[PDB]
This record gives sequence, structure tokens and C-alpha cells, in this order.
Amino acid sequence: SISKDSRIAIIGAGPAGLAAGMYLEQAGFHDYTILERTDHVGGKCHSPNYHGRRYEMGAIMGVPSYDTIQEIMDRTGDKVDGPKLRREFLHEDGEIYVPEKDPVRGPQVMAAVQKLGQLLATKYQGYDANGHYNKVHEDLMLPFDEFLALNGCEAARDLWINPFTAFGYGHFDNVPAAYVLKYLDFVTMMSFAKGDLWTWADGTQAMFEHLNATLEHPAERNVDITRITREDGKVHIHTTDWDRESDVLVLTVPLEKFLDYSDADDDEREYFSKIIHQQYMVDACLVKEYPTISGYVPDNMRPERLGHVMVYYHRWADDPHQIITTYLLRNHPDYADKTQEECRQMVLDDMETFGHPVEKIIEEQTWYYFPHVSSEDYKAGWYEKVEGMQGRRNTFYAGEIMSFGNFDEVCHYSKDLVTRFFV
Ligand SMILES: Cc1cc2nc3c(=O)[nH]c(=O)nc-3n(C[C@H](O)[C@H](O)[C@H](O)COP(=O)(O)OP(=O)(O)OC[C@H]3O[C@@H](n4cnc5c(N)ncnc54)[C@H](O)[C@@H]3O)c2cc1C
Ligand SMILES: CC\C=C/C=C/C=C/CCCCCCCCCC(=O)O
Repeated sequence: SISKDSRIAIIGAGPAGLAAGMYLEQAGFHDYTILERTDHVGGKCHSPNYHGRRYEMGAIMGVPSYDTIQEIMDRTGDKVDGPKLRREFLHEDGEIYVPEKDPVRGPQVMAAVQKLGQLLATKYQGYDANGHYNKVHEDLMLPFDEFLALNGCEAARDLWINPFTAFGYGHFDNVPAAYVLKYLDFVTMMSFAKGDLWTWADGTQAMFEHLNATLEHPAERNVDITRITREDGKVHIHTTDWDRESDVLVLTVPLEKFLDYSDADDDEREYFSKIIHQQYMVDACLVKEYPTISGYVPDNMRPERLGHVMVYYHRWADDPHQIITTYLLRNHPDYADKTQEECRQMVLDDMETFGHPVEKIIEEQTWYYFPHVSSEDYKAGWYEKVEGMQGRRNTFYAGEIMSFGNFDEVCHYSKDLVTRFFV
């Protein structure tokens, strides 16, 4: 437990940091400060304007099991009121097909899925807990495909891959199953499969903008932190405009990047240096032959097709001159990084192939996405080490790396961090 008059400095005004403020405030910790580097809040929930409506450069959707996000909507008064999500499936040559009608693959998938469901509910009980401080089963530390191979459920990858690889989280040849299954737990997977998906008319960013406004201390923006030191039981935060002292540090920003403006200790340097991330690239496009529906391309989710468009988003049904966003990955451990130029050429070429040629790209973003560690690093005890450092020199660790790269997970983690260490 931590004293209620502690001065608590929260770095980052994305969901993770905003929720930290919310839940600290609600537990009676009123002397918090959220420091944001940019001029805006919401982080990767980023919904800019175009032609009188908001489009999504980052996060788009949620599922009914997003309980922490419902608590936030309860507080802001926002509602799930966005346009309905609908999808078709394309081959890499633009051909529309329906995977579940595949007479060989169809049955293999449903048998694997059913078998996995049973395994998850028994053998792997506890897998779905938020965070990684409850040590998961050792099998879950293997790359997702190996985890499946071991259990004779390879064909379950067909259902899990679409809202995972296409959604920027990487490839099953290497991403530890622990991550896959805390995000796509059986319930969430079934919700997605069923199309039971939340969206917001004013963008996922809106509820975070409004959360910020409801906070007793809305974020301080445009804060360029040049150095943080932690001597004598205090946190000294140096910025370009001021430097100040706190009692507690909550990190919701990238931890490898933290090493560069901090008095990082040996463990912090050793362990945070192992963090790897996804280079997930979005392009906001105007197109001819406006799609009628969103399109996924399982062929382009293969590592051999890295940099190609894996999915694209049909948001506003009624205006053929509104924004269609495309999604691609620029990195894989077995491959050298694809350049943004070569990938932007693939956006144009792929969309042309799909029959929805691009007339214009008006915004582009490669995001710092899904920070995580390797299976080898997971197995070697990365989370036991880092969770065991919680509170060392009044510093706490949070955000995506500590849970999973989605807004419900990071908010959930921020909620429990207060329960775990402060209350
Ligand atoms: C294209 C895309 C689609 C996505 N789709 C979904 C989806 O459908 N559903 C879902 O749940 N999630 C989705 N996500 C993931 C989700 O947006 C993120 O997991 C979530 O925003 C993570 O929040 P965070 O606070 O942990 O980190 P971030 O959102 O990355 O925010 C971190 C904040 O800290 C700030 N910061 C960074 N460095 C510093 C510094 N040194 N000093 C001060 N501040 C700093 C940043 O500017 C930012 O405001 C998507 C993301 C992208 C990019
Ligand atoms: C519950 C969702 C959790 C995390 C999502 C993370 C990332 C999503 C990234 C890009 C999503 C691409 C949008 C494609 C439109 C989907 C419409 C549909 O599938 O029916």
C-alpha cells in the first residue's frame, strides 16, 4: 500500500495512463499528474476528422467482454454507437472466397477450435488472466503454432489469425501463445467470429478525450522529459520547461525508450533491452470503386507476404469519397524490415488488385505497436523478473508490454495496479 498524499507522476496520456489517473482518483489518490509528450490524448486511439466525420488511424473496435472500457464509458457517458463491422475474404489476387465452405479445411478448423476450447477450459486454466504475473503454463510460452502443434490443433490458426496477424500483432511462427490467448481468449474469439463487435461514431479516441476531461487532473500535454532520476526515495523529473519532484512513478510508455532518458538500473537496462515491437502501418485512403464491405486477405498474412495489405476498413457505408484505411506489417524476426516506401507502393498495388484502387493517401502512420518479448525470453522468466521489480525506487511498470497491445487490456492492468500496490 501507498500513502494517499503521495505525489504520483504518470508518464503517458494514452488509455493506460488515463485509466491509471481514473483508478487512482477513484481510490482516493488525488495528487497525481499525467505527463504527455504530444499535444493530444488517447495515444493509439487516434480518430482524426475528414469531411465532417471521424476516421480511425489507430484503434477501432471492442467486444462485450471489455468490462474496464464499460466502466470508462459509464464515467464519460459515451455509448457504443459506431457503424456495424462486416467482412469478406480475399485471396492475394483479389478473389472473393468464403473459407468455411472449404470441404477439407472447414471440418479440420471446427474440430481444432472445439478441441482447443476444451483444452483452454481445463489443461490451461488461468491462461486468460490479465497480465503475466500469474505464471502461465509452460506450453503457453511457446510460439502460438508450436502450442497448437503440441495439442494437435494446428487448424485453429485459421480462425485465430485474422483478428491477430492482420491486426498487426505478428505471426504465429514466433509470437508466444501467452499473448495470443490473453487477447483472443475463447469468449473474445467467439465474439469476433459472431461479429459481436463494438465501434464508436466519434472514434475510439473520443471516450479517452472525454475521460481526460472528467479527471480531476487532466493531462499536462507537450511535456518534453529530458531526464528522470530516482535518488533518496524520490522521483526527479526534468523537462525543457520545468523540473519537479514526485514520490511515485507510474510508467505507461515504452520501457526500452525509457532507458534513454532515465537513470535505468542494470536490471532495467538488461530486461527492457529485450523488448521487441511491431511496425504496423496504416494508410488513410481515398479510393475509386468504393468497397461495400471490409476485406481480409489471409494469403497476405503469411510471413512470405510481409508488407502487403492484410485487411482494409470500410467505415462509412454512405459516402464513397470517405476514408478507407489499409493495414500492413513491416517487420518479422526472420526478415529484414520493409521500408515505408516499398510498403506504400504495395498499398497502391494491392488495392488495385482488390478492385478498389487508391486515388489518394491523405494520412499515414507507422505505429509503435504490440511491444512484447520472444518465446525464449518469456520462458527464461522475463515477467517474473520485471513484475518482481514493481515498486523498486518507487517506480511502477504498466502499459502494453505488461499486458497486451489492446486498450481494454492496458486499462484493465492499470485498474489492477492500483488494487495491487496502492490501495
Ligand atoms: C492501427 C491500430 C489499430 C488498433 N485497433 C485496436 C482495436 O480495434 N481494439 C483495441 O482494443 N486496441 C486496438 N489498438 C491497440 C490500442 O490502441 C493500444 O493497445 C492502446 O492504445 C495502448 O494504450 P497505451 O496507453 O498502453 O499506449 P499508447 O496508446 O501507445 O499511448 C502511450 C502514450 O504515451 C505517450 N508517450 C510516449 N512516449 C512518451 C514520453 N517519453 N513522455 C511522455 N509521453 C510519452 C504517447 O504520446 C501516448 O499518448 C490498435 C492500435 C493501432 C495502432
Ligand atoms: C476486439 C478487438 C481488439 C483488438 C484489435 C486490434 C487491432 C485492430 C487493427 C485493425 C483492424 C482492421 C479493421 C478491419 C475491419 C474489420 C471489420 C470486420 O472484420 O468485420
